[PDB]
Amino acid sequence: MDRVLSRADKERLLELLKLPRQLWGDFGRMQQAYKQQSLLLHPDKGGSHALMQELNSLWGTFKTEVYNLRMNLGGTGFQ
Repeated sequence: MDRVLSRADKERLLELLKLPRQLWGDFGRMQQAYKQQSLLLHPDKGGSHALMQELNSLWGTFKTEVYNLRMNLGGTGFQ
């Protein structure tokens, strides 16, 4: 099915990543924040499951585009 998050969803991913929306785009930074946030949200590290699953999804689909974001380095592209 069509799995695409909106501003509200992708923005929610940032809140849990402790990574501002100003630097939104640097895979290295976001992933760095996702890991540190994934280890603290891990069940064995005191955390909820409904949260870790929501982040993995918001970051997954997100990532689906991430693999493609590494190709976009301009803006124009009407075809």
